[PDB]
Amino acid sequence: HMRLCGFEAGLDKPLFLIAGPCVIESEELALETAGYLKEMCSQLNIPFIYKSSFGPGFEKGLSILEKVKSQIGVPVLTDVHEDTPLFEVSSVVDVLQTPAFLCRQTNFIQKVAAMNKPVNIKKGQFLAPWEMKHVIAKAKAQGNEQIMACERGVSFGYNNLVSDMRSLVIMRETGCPVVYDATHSVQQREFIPALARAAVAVGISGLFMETHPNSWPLDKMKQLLESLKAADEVYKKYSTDF
Amino acid sequence: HMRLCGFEAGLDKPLFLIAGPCVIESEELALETAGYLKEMCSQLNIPFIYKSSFPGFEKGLSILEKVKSQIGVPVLTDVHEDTPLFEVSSVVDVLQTPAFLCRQTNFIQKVAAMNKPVNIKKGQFLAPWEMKHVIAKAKAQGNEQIMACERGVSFGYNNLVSDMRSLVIMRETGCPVVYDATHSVQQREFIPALARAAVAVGISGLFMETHPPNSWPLDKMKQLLESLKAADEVYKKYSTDF
Amino acid sequence: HHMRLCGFEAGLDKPLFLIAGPCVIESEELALETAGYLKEMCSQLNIPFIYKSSFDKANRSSISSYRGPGFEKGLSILEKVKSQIGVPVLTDVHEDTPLFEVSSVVDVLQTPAFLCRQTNFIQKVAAMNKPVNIKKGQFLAPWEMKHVIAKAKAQGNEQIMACERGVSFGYNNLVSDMRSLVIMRETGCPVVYDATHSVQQREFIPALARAAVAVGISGLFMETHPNSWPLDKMKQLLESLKAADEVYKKYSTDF
Amino acid sequence: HMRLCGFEAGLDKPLFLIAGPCVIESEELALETAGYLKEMCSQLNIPFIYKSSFFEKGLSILEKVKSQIGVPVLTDVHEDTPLFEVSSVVDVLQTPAFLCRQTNFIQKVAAMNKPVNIKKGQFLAPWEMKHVIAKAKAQGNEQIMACERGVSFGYNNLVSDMRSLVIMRETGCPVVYDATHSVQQREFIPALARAAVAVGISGLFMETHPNSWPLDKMKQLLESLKAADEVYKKYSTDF
Repeated sequence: HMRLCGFEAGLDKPLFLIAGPCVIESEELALETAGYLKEMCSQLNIPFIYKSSFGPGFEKGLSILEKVKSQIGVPVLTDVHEDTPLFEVSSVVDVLQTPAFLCRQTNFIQKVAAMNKPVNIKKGQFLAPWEMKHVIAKAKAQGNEQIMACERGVSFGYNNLVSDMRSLVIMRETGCPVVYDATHSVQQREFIPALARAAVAVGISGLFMETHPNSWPLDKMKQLLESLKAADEVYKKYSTDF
Repeated sequence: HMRLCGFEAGLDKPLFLIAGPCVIESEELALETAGYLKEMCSQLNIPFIYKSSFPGFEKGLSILEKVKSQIGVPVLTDVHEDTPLFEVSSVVDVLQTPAFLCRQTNFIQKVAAMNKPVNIKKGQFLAPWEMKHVIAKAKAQGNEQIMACERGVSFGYNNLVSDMRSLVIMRETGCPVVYDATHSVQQREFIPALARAAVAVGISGLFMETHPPNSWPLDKMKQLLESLKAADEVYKKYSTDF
Repeated sequence: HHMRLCGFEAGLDKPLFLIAGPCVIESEELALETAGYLKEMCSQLNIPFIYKSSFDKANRSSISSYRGPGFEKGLSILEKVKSQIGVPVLTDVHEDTPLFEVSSVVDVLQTPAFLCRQTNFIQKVAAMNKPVNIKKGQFLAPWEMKHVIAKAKAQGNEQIMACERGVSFGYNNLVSDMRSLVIMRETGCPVVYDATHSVQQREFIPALARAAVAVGISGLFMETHPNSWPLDKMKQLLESLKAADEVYKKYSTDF
Repeated sequence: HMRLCGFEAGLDKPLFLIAGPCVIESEELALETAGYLKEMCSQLNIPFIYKSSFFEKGLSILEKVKSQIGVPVLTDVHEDTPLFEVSSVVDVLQTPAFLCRQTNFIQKVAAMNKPVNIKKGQFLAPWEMKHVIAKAKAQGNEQIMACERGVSFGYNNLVSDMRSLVIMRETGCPVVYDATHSVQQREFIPALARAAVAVGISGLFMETHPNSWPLDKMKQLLESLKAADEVYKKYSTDF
């Protein structure tokens, strides 16, 4: 099993949630959302990681994540690009994430992993699941043992992503927790709860979700997570995968 | 809410199972298989329909007739454009149209005109919203016992993907949605995973090929059905779809 | 490998031929007029021609909403086209079609794309010892078409053709993978390109036909009516295809 | 029409060629390959742009290529590439397919006021290039081109939807066809290149090796492509 932000991530461990809005709106709104999500997960005993990307400038957005981390007292995650200053971001956030469109940029992935922080590596929509083993293997090649593989859908014809549930099983061969992006593999909102239930019933380590105060409304998050936690318990009771 | 073979089928009703071997091998094997599935399904409170396809055509019909009478179960089979419907319809309880015929409206209506329940399989070349048109014309003449069966959609060459959104969309037909768990991969390791996913999304019935290639072994059926029944209880508990 | 068909030769190295016509037979008058028009146009371009028409669409419709003549009346109209206009005629056959009746009238049988995996039925069609245009299902990979074609040819029918019509690309979309035109040459049969169904959006019909002809094919299949191509634009299109076909044959390394 | 490295690019203009090795291997090898490709294109009267990708040492070889061989040079740029340094050396910038949806990066590249070959991602629908190109031209760069490289088709397969070559004419830009990556299987490169040329394109993009086409088979292939291009231009009603 893998350690991450003070809790354990794994197929046999309790499901965790990466959630937050897409982009940082206001310090006031970001702190309200982060606190609301923290309490909801606390009332459901779900380990929680806050996420939001940069609207406000890069430096100002970094401060809002600094204030969320310190005032709300939650771990924070954000994306990085090939031109992101890794040391400045790493001195603020707890989890780095590589976007799907960079998943084949091996050396950028290696630069990200070299920061010695947990990395959520998003599978590209142009990738077959078995190809993730090599992407993940290159990320771990210098000792970073905190890599995760994030499923976000695969291209299906034009302007359509399909969630191939086999990918959740195949990517267990990476030796990493598999995270399911429930709000991006739709990119049409009424399918988000259905697909999240499917992924959790198949068996995953964590959920990734965008929330709205292709997003799931904040006032509907607790009911959905309540149904997902019950589905997760059923998977673990009958699991023959561990 | 639809009635079928002495039980009711629906998203809010207990999950039912259509299962059996691909083709009828021997009368001895058919009675053993049908009897085995009957005892297992009865002990798990799962309404059960035995299925098998075409052993000469005349000989196969009596074997299904002997299964129906000796084992005491409803029986299902497919028919083609050249199947003598009255002869087949006078033996079996449920007709099924193969996926490659789903666009042959003239043939679908002839099948539905037998006034038996019909399991209409969606073609791998069909979008889910197209089943509304297939089912509507199938029901146009009063047959209120039509079901929609998902079996996967083409994904590039030599690959089927199970788009779980189809299970939600086809609810708009007003018919039970059946999930073919053994053809959506046609690769055996994913059968339980994909069955768990579909049941968690919410379906009316399961369709499974079982033998003691893309078949599930008979001696592993009960453990699998146990996990699917638990996932089905979780779906109905939190469902907002009924 | 050389193949004869309706009095002419079909092949990657042979002149391009055309299967064309309306989807369904409307009237005897309309079928004879259309067939006669295409016959003169193809003769004046030196393009071997086969007229095609069915009594119902490829996906047969409910009788409660069916527009057209009977199976029997449609068969008679094709006989008069063959006889009055003097052209070879092609039509579809389904699993419930009387093959001997259709075979005694038409020159070329055609199996629809949705039946390509029905080996039993394909073998019965090939047993008629007539030319067969076997359409590739949108759910088939090109290498699977070799097995479909091979089983049809396994007992000596030397007039089998492979017809490409596009493959499923996500929902409600067909893509024309030009690689299949190359792969299916390995069946040892003429490859025919369905230019009006590979889109099933009309703007692309001439473009996709040019592409297929430049890749190298044996024949063209086209739906034309006055995703059908209009009858009064067929000649300009065919003229540009012949120029692209000559260029393909001049530099070809495939034969 | 559009000007590019001293020649005109367009559906109605003669076909041009971007060609070269994937990455700079040797200074010696780059000069030989660029010289070989330059000679071949002259014997066929085909406008030619040399391409290879990389940082300081690789950038230096491409200038010696530009100066010794006397050909225009093209190279890729990434989000962290210093654009001004590369732009002061090469003649044409190229954005890789995986960056096409990074709108702000596309504009930073186009702001160099050099011609730019924007590769369509394998995950993009053709009609989406209209939006990508519009943002690229938004600050006046009238030297943008759209490069087709295939679209994802299931797992581990790229298919060339020839319709995209027609659709992308609506961007108002020359459409370039990548004949050596739309496969990513080597026997199909000439077949697919012929098809794209018969559909009608502005230029060819090709990876060469002394999923690449051998350098000693380039001339026979290009000879057949120029003939197909002439036939397309003779009957074209698209311009």
